Amino acid sequence: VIGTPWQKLDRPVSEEAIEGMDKYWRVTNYMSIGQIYLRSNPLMKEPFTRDDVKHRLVGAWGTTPGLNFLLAHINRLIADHQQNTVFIMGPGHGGPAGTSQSYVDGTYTEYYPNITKDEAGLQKFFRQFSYPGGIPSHFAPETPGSIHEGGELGYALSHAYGAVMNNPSLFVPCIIGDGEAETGPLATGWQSNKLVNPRTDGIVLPILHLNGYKIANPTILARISDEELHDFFRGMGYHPYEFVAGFDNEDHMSIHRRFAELFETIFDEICDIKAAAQTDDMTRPFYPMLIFRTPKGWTCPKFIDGKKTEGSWRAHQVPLASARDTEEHFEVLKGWMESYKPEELFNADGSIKDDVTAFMPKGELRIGANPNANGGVIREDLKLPELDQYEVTGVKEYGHGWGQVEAPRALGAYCRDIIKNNPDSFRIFGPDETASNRLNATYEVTDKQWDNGYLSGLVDEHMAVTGQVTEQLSEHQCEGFLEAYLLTGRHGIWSSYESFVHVIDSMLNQHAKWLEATVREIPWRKPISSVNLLVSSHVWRQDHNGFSHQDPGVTSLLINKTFNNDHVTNIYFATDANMLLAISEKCFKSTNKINAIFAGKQPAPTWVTLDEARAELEAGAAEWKWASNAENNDEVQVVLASAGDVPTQELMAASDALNKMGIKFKVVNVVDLLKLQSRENNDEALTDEEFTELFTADKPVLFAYHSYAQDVRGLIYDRPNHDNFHVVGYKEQGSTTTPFDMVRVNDMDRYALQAAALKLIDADKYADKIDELNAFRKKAFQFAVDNGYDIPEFTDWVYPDV
Amino acid sequence: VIGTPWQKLDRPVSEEAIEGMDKYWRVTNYMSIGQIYLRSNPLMKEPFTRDDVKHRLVGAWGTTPGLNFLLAHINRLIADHQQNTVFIMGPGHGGPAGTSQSYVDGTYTEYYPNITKDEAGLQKFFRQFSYPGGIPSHFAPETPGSIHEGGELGYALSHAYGAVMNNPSLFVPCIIGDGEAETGPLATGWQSNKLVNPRTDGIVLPILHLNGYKIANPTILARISDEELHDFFRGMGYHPYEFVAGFDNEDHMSIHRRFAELFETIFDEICDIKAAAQTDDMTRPFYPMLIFRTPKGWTCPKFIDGKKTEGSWRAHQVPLASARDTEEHFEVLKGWMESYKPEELFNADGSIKDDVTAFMPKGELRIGANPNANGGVIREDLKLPELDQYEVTGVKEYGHGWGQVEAPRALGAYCRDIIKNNPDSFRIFGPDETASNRLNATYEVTDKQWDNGYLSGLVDEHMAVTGQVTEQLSEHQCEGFLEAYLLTGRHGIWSSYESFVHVIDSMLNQHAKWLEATVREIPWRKPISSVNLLVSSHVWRQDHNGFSHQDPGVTSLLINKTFNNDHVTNIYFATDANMLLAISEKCFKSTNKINAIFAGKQPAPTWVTLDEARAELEAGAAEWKWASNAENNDEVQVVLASAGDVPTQELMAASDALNKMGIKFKVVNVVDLLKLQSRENNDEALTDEEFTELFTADKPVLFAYHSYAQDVRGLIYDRPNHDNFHVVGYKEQGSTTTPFDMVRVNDMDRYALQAAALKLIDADKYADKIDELNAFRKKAFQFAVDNGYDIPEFTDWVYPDV
Ligand SMILES: CC1=C(CCOP(=O)(O)OP(=O)(O)O)S[C@@H]2Nc3nc(C)ncc3CN12
Ligand SMILES: CC1=C(CCOP(=O)(O)OP(=O)(O)O)S[C@@H]2Nc3nc(C)ncc3CN12
Ligand SMILES: [Mg+2]
Ligand SMILES: [Mg+2]
Ligand code: NA
Repeated sequence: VIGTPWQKLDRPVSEEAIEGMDKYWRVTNYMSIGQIYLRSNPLMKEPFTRDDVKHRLVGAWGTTPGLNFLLAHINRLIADHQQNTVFIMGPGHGGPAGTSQSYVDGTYTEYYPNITKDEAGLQKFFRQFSYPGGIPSHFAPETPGSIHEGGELGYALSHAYGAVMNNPSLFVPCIIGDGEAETGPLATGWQSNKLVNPRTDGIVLPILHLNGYKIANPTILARISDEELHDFFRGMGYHPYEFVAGFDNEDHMSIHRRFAELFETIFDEICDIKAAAQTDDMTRPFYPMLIFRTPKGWTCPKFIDGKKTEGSWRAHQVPLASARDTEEHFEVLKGWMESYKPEELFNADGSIKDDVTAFMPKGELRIGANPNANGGVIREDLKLPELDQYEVTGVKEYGHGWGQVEAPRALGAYCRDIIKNNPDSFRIFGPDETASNRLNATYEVTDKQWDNGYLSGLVDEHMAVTGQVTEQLSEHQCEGFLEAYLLTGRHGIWSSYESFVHVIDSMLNQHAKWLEATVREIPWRKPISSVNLLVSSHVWRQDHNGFSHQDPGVTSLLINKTFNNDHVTNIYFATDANMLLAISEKCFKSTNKINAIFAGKQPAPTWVTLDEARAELEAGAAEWKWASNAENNDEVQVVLASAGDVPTQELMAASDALNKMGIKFKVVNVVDLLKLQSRENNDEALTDEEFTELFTADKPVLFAYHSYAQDVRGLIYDRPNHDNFHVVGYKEQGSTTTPFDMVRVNDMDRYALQAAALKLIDADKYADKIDELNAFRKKAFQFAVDNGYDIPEFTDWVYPDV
Repeated sequence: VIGTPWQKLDRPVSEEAIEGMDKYWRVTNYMSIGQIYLRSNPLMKEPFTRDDVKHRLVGAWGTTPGLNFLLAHINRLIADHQQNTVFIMGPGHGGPAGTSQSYVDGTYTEYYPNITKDEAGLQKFFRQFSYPGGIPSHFAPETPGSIHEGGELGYALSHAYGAVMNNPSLFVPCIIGDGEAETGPLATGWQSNKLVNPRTDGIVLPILHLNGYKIANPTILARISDEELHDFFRGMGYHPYEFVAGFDNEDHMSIHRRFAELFETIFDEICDIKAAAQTDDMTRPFYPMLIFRTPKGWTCPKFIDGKKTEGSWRAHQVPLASARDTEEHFEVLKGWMESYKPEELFNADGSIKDDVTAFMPKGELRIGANPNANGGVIREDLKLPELDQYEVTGVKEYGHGWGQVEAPRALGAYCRDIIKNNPDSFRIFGPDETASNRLNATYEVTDKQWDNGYLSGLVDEHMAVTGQVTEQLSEHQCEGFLEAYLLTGRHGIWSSYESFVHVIDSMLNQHAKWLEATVREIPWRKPISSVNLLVSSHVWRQDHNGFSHQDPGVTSLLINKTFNNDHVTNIYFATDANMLLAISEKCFKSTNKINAIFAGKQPAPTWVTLDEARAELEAGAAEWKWASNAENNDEVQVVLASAGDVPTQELMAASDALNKMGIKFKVVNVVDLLKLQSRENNDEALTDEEFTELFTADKPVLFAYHSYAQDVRGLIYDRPNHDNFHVVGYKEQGSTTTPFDMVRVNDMDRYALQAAALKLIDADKYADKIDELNAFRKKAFQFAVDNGYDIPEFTDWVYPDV
């Protein structure tokens, strides 16, 4: 247990805590300005001149003094209440507030020994911010205390609420920009309070940083009436509190006392809610939220060159753009830095004075030190059930190609038992698709958690105020809740219809960026569990839907995060349920990855046994010798290769026909896509020798790919024999139609694959056969048109091994 | 002018209109069930049996009777008030309500002559829905009345509000699913009422289709208290009205009278607001919105197999999944279809009776016929200013490589004058980035439109309650408002920082899908203006930002919509401002496209004159002969090729050095990326002959690409000499750093490009030179580290022609 969770003080905040908060605010404003502006002379020692100012002034001031003020108060709260706390910096361009917080709390020097608590360390700290060879401008993963960089705005609330799930002792004050709140993902994130339980989860306090402006405009929420703003937050299930300061001549000490009193009222309300939830965990409370209204750039010069800067969008980026080049800007910068009276805040040796930090929390309660902000320190391996009990044994009993299994059902049973063995640290998220994607065996041991109204057992089923599945119709929610659940040390999986994965392409990009930086150069940030995403209801089988819903292209996006041997991104094609089991076990063991797991949920053949799946997954791509009819690679006339359940089924059927014609070939299945890249691009890929062994040195390769052919063409560009691959993929063709028609119109159907193999082998010799196969495709299409279902010869085919 | 906009009735709805609405509701419910279930015998003529039921039951019933009810009432309103109206079907899986609406209003038979108003046309209409060779399951672009297919939920409100901008006579009732409202994009779409003006724009009525459920769960908004739900809509600037029906034994005629009375109250309020706005167009009104609470699947069987179906998520998809296979399901289907009493709704010849449609609107007021729902019928070409006045003449006066122009400033001046010439039909959207991306010359002739609070001219600048620029910090808003502005026949452009384009990858995918279907097989849906997106503040120059903000990967996504010679997607690299002018003119003339226009906003050289830019754009890729030093392709030792402003600058500098060494080369710039694809993949690309002429038959090609090398490798896979291309692109390397460092770490800097050229030519001979160039790169990096700015020899280089 960290600290003493949810304790009230029952005494006023001390005057000494008020004095310390004002010193914190002054010193963190001072050092945030130092980071932006100063390449040397951090204490302004004689002579202090333009030569001390950076040549490239970069970073963001406007949000920063508001964050510094909130961080003083959150620090005071954590210390007084001993409260286990992670904050979220929504406006992550306020990085200098977050580096300052860590430098003050002592974690910065602990993690970065060269940046010492003295004049020399302070000079280094100022120069390195947003500087070549230095540190980022945003609240990046290399900053102690961050689980959210906040460069791409919108995810602050989903990360806050995912952090508190199954984390009943954790408090997350979530600082949200008022520009940020105009984003879609932020706007829906407020609604998460219907999906958490006040007894079994922790508590988020949203704090709207209502500073009136974004970069070049006021914000929507800052200019609507007070009555609408309060109605809005009350309508989303919060009790809104509002603080206003900095717009008149109120002295700063008065402001601190008034805020501390308010923040104690609010925290008391949170403690009452946590106490009450021990007895009534079914009534959803109105959680407090805070409207924090202060002038953007607070405490900077009110006017610069005749233009209003404090209290304006003009304070957003870097005021005094001429601070190095003109004596006029320089003198303004000088008076601004001096207004914080740094001579009272630092000792002559440049260390921050003891009376600046005596109010601060200590040890693992520090923001920079709490292990929830470095969740791989808390993470334990899952207790995984044995895989063999889930195996589809039909392949071993009856033959390759057996049965009509819906592949994700096996992963559902596996997930069910993972939750049973790990009952508060593995969650399933889904955008109203968990049952649709066949993972609902999990409901045998837990419920979908819903903390909103119930009506009747005639409609409410597998649903309770606490449980380990969470659904909301928002991919942004599911992805953000999961990412934070992982970043604070837990585990899970979510599922999505494949084309809708693209709604969160940019969140996958941010998490891939977080992982890249981390595996490269942040070794104190320990490994977290992987994002595991079941990508199902795919392009080939969108029975109730249609053309608009056919887009397997997240493959292509994930290919753009496969560099530098980071190994943070995997693309897997689950050929069948036994392969899906073997991929899932590997994903659930893995850390510091995004794993995209492609699987079909439609009834489909099972091709491999579980032992075969384990070996083939490790290699990445495998010959299926039992399906090849060639003696060796020299006797091969064509390599039949596929990735994805549906291209594999069609390729297999083509192989059966090609065999019956006397054509010699081998069959190769590809599961771990990026293992096709060359070793130069991927030091864990197939060597050239292993790749030639599979694909031959010089025979044609027909490659039936689940997604856009582009992906495979680009990946194998420097591979031996790549000129001989003919890659058939989805090509933006389809409608709402039968299964045969969907493959037919992308030349993916067995008949067209058989034809393409023949064309690659001898187009002249097989001209007539190719015509007949293309006419069979029309006849099968006409059959579907006339009769309402596909031709039996197509649907009823079973591989001859069965 | 269409109809008589914003007129009140001042009399009760007639009883005859009530009778007609109930008949409409009954006949559209009946035909929606016919579309889902019946392959023949649409009037249930003796014998009606299981053999008439479809073999594959696909589609969505739950939303549909609620849409059918609203469409009866919206139709009655349009007819009585003569009101110019487009609706949005948020729950676009309710396609059968939308096809039914068009069949009833007569547009369906007008657009599709084979689907006649009689028993034979009705049989065809039922069979074709979601059927091979037939029509989509959703409200697709092939349905008269659709501007929004609603398969990927979330964009209903942004499309509604973009439809009404500059459209003061248009009314848009926007039907929003209650599941849909849990999405991010929908949640922020409510806030659009702060960005429209009640005098110069039209009016959206949001109607929340609060049917209590999504696919397998209740919805958040349906289970919160009434008091929170109303506070929520009042807090977002609406006057909420609520209707509840279908949960008790109230007779349907009573329900229609009560709704018609309510909808007249609401429309009266909208007319009052429109009248008042003629005098006070500065006060933002509280626009009505409607909470419509009715049982999901309303009028279907209450229980099926002992399970509650009406009023449940169980009604979402297809009830009676056994209707063809069991007599038990069949008898339930039969009694359900009969409950609507089709014998009163159709004549013996199968035509819909006259008394079913006498209340309906006629002519261009019909939902299916209104030209706002087929905006290419209304669209006129822009009155474009002459391009030559914007030209950067420095190239002609002083030489190739001249000056320090910020390229988008020229497009800003061009846009300024387009707005001047087209003052109510060309809009600019931006996510708080219009000024940042340098398009703010537009503010010389218009303002950012903001219909929310003002404070002071010290902060409010270039901002008014009416204007042709709209900004909100949401890419989903900017993209959705623009798409609808185009779909209703107007024009525009938006700009985004490049990495944030990925927030709306999936909206680009939906609009590309809409365009693909349309150019292929919907010739009555006339061409609309293109989506034009200025992609700027790119990967190479993110001065205040950092690693997290470096992702030019929308290229790769757009490559997945380049099929079938649809020609709906363009990727352009603006080499400089004159090229940006020539690309922009082409984009602003073009129709039925998405145009991604890549340009740097940092000060940069200008390479080509405007005449050169016009020719080179047309070809797609061009030798720059004035920069090549080789006599002919046989004397070329390496082809220096680039796409993007920054790779071009670095390649050019490399060319200067290579020339000074005595190396023979040619320079080729690539603007229209997809013109690199082969003719087999793109019938408008360079022929093989033109491609070899540029890139040689067999010399090495060093290709410096703005984005991920993967894209170019895949595109040129079947091109002559492709094995000799070495593509250098962004490779996930960077930090917050100087301009030289960002190119350096992706091997994109001039020194590394010069080295790579030497390596391709003779790695042994040039081993030492390559070492020296790689050491210069370290020295330049160390200089940046020590000094705070890049080495003068890097920054001060100008191409020798200047
Ligand atoms: C407009 C924009 C920003 C303004 C945010 O203003 P605010 O939130 O009120 O913060 P503050 O405390 O400074 O006043 S930072 C941002 N990061 C972004 N993210 C996305 C998703 N799209 C665009 C940008 C561009 N950038
Ligand atoms: C859950 C989901 C749907 C339920 C929508 O329920 P509702 O809106 O209450 O409609 P109704 O009137 O039927 O009750 S349709 C949908 N389309 C989707 N779009 C996206 C962005 N992600 C997932 C899906 C999956 N699909
Ligand atoms: Mg702000
Ligand atoms: Mg619903
Ligand atoms: Na090749």
